[PDB]
Amino acid sequence: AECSVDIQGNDQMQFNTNAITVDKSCKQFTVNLSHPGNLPKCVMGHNWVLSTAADMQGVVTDGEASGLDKDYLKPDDSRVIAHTKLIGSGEKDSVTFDVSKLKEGEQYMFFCTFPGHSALMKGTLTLK
Amino acid sequence: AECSVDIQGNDQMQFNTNAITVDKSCKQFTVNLSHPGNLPKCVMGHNWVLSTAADMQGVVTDGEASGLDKDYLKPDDSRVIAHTKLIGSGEKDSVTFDVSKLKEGEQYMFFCTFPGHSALMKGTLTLK
Ligand SMILES: *C1=CC(=O)N(COCN2C(=O)C=C(*)C2=O)C1=O
Ligand SMILES: [Cu+2]
Ligand SMILES: [Cu+2]
Ligand code: NI
Ligand code: NI
Repeated sequence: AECSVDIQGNDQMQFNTNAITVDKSCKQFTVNLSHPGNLPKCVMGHNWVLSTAADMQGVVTDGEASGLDKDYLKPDDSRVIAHTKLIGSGEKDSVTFDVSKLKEGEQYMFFCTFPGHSALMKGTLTLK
Repeated sequence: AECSVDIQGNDQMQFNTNAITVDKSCKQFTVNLSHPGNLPKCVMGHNWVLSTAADMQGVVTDGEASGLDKDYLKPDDSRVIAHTKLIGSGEKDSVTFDVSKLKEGEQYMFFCTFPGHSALMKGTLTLK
């Protein structure tokens, strides 16, 4: 099975996917984020952050309050299982993490922590 | 009948209303916009813009492309029936327009033209 996925965040504030499935046979999983828009990071910056469904709100609130210089993520936030950098137009970034950090039966959410974006930019991630 | 309405745009990128009814007995209509959030205009700026449902997309595209210095509205856009200024946290602005600019049967939309916000920040306005 494949253990990577390519995701896009555009100017309309949206991911080209709302659900991800991580095959249990994967040892590591990679996410390739790319920004096909024309707006700069400071106004339409997108990052891909993964946490349990329960931790999402907390991560989003503290992240938005941390500012652009911190890529909108409270430093040393242990709730973030994995995440890419905040990218602007024409930029791209990848993250690879150990699938052992995921458990079956648990509910995970991926989302962008740029002020207000998680309202639309979010989706589910499951270990099947 | 009342001829004004108070609207709020917060940090969660949302209006506290999605439908406005302008009573035909009104000669003028006023909209009081206020920003109860803490985020600045440059990151979570909100404006209240009115156009026909059909002109909305056009207005939004040309507006987002106009930048913060223009309050995200293409200069001299004749599609904009009325609008307030773009406001940041703790700011407010009112707009009053002639109800004679509205006709019955026509579908109107109000929305924010800050990059990507119209996806969630929009609503209907009707002359009944
Ligand atoms: C992209 C990065 C950046 O700093 N910037 C300018 O932002 C200016 N302002 C402003 O006027 C109020 C808050 C703020 O960041 C970009 O366009
Ligand atoms: Cu985003
Ligand atoms: Cu807005
Ligand atoms: Ni495989
Ligand atoms: Ni009246």
